[PDB]
Amino acid sequence: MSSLSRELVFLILQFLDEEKFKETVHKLEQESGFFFNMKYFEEKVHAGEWDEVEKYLSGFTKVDDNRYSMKIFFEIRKQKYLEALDRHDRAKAVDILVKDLKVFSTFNEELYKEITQLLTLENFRENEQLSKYGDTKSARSIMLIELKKLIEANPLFREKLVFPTLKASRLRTLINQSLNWQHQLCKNKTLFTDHTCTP
Amino acid sequence: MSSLSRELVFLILQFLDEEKFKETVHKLEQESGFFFNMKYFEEKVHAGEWDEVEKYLSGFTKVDDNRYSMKIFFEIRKQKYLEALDRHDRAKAVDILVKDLKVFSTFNEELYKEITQLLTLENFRENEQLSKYGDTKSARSIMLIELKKLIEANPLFREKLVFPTLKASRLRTLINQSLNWQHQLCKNPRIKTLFTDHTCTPP
Amino acid sequence: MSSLSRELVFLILQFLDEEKFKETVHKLEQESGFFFNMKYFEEKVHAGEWDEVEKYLSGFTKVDDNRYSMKIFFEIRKQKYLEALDRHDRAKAVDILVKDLKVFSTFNEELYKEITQLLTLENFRENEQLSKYGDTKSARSIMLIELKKLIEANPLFREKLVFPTLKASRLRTLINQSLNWQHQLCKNPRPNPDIKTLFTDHTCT
Amino acid sequence: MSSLSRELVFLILQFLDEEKFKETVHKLEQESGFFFNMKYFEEKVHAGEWDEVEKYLSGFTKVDDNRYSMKIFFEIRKQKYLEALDRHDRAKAVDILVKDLKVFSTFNEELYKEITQLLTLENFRENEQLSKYGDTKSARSIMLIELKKLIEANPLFREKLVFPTLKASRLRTLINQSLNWQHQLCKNPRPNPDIKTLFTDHTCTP
Repeated sequence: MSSLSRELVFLILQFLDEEKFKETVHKLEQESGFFFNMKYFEEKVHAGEWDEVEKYLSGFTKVDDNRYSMKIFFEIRKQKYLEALDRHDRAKAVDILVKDLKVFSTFNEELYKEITQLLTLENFRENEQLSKYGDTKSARSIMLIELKKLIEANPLFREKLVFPTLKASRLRTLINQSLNWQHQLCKNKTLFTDHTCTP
Repeated sequence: MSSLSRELVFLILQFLDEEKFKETVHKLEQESGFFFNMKYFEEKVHAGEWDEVEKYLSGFTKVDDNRYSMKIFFEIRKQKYLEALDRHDRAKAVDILVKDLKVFSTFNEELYKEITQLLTLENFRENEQLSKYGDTKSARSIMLIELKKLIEANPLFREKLVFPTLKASRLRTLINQSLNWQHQLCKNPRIKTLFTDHTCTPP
Repeated sequence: MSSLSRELVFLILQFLDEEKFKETVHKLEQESGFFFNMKYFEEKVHAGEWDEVEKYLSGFTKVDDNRYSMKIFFEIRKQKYLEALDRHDRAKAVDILVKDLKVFSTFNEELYKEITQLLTLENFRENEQLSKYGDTKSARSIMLIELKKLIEANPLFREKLVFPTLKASRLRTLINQSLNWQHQLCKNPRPNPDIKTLFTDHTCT
Repeated sequence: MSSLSRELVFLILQFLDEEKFKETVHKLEQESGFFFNMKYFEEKVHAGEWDEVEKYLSGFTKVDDNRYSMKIFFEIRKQKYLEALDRHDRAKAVDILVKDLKVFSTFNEELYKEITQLLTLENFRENEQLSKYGDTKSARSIMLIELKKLIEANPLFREKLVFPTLKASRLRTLINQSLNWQHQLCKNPRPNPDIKTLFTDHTCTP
């Protein structure tokens, strides 16, 4: 995965963006892990698509890579848990608590217990530290701000947050150059095979 | 698109496959609609990932484009329904029957009533036409045999099932050719970027 | 022990009703099977307590005793099913459909398929025959009017729908009579006297 | 002296028992509150009929009457909760915890937190205090032994656990007496006559 190879991906990213292949752009972002699209991450957070959010994140970091990463996954999963409590889906809330939040219990036993106990409140805002929680829309925006600091501060996201300035259609431009080089033999088609000039 | 632009997408598909960016490959297949990957389709069907199956499918066709597509979406949704019955999740079975299969009742009302009536059997295999139904993996495979024919017969799919023959790393090959072009005129020479054209150091 | 035994149960019913042991009254009605309380039945139906409704009915009749009984159970279970559909509890609706309504498919196969099909409707009123249904309260009332006629027509309830006219506390009156006999039987009837227990006959000397 | 009534109720209990009207017997026990049937209570606990158990108990006591009662109800609802965890129905387990067990949190907040935390274990037997818990059948049996003790110590059940010893069919005998007091009052009866009803006194043909 050399620097030239990695730069080819950015060129592909640009090309995909120009053809309006949106999902492909973000899958490529995620699977290559070369560029974290902060703007895309925001949209998905506001939309509360938490599965997509974590899946995208996993292209860049794991929960225990460092404490910035672990604080990021925690805030996401905490918000997910609270939203379930707020719609009174207790069953889903319990599922989130065992499947997503337990990994954090080893690191703070008392915090996990306190999180667990919110299940038995009729409204979780009765808890002092959550008392100022607004509605769903309000909580996501607030948490999004905290997610950004964590990401921007995170060592693993350092040089992945700004897309290089490029001239439009750069990949296409490189392809024209390669086509001209096949005509270098100039005695006067396709991209799949080299052009063969008739002599 | 463009006729050459379209070939560039295939080169990108090949590049992505070699870098092992698998999900990207199939999203690109789906969003471009240029190549239907039958092998990928088979895995997702055996795996019963029905949302992914339909999502991938939607890059190539809509449910009511032609009767081959109709049959494809109907067989998938029927199997999904039977599986819900087989795991005794009747709420889920009814949900599927209303949300996924109801669109088909217009075209055959009696078929829809009969599928609905499977809800009240203690085992749907008591029904004659399902009497040879196996388990989940056998039903998926047998249904898969049927989906492949429908796809192969489907006008919207038949020129999309064969990937063009290529030497490995063709995009990379082209990129090196393009690097040879920028350095073509450079006497007095003396590792480069792809973002901007290279400038020859003068004497 | 036969006809008096049946009359003693009615006296217990009156005694229990006077002591306000209400659940006990209706358990006795149900288990003896001697008196069907239409009024209590109406309350349970209006309240939608279908498990109790069927439980109480089952003390008097079974689903296949005759066509009047079968039709009573069918209307009850039908209404019960529709209510599950109306609150969009689909699991419960299918469960009612499989456990309770399947017994009727034998006697009418096409009807059962049509009831099954209500599951795929966005609202059961899309079915022509159910289209004029009002709210749940209204549907229970309308159904109750028909059930009432079915019970009144059903031979198996003959003699079970009218409570005998009685003087209040008739069981108590009898016990005092039995106590007056326990003194007569006894020596020269010294008063008052205090009466000791009902468990054993009273002694004198 | 509603002292004889309380005895008439017992005669009816006996009469109902002899007629095999079983459900009627226990409703009378429950609604009168005069006799707590421990044998029946045991059967309902072993079968896990928890709604019937609480429904029956409630004829004799409420959850907050005294500390034995509150504890009886706590043991029942705890076991009910654990069984829900053991069948992996967590939606039900949380449901039991909020509706049934929360009333006890006031009195021991820390205990309630510990019980709540059982939700996040793979198995509640991982908890030190539950580690010797067997299956549903043994657990009910163990807890039943404790419930029997608690009921026996509870002042509200004090004079209610022993059925008076009676001659069989006592109510019938009394009715026959109420009947012998009938053909007597006139009197011209040679054969004991056909007795008409219990609903009205018999008529003496003078």
